[PDB]
Amino acid sequence: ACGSCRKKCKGSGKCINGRCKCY
Repeated sequence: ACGSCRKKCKGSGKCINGRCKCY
């Protein structure tokens, strides 16, 4: 469950707690 969190964070990202944070 992320919602294109990888594209939003184009590359290595994180999608948890309903929050998409990038690395």
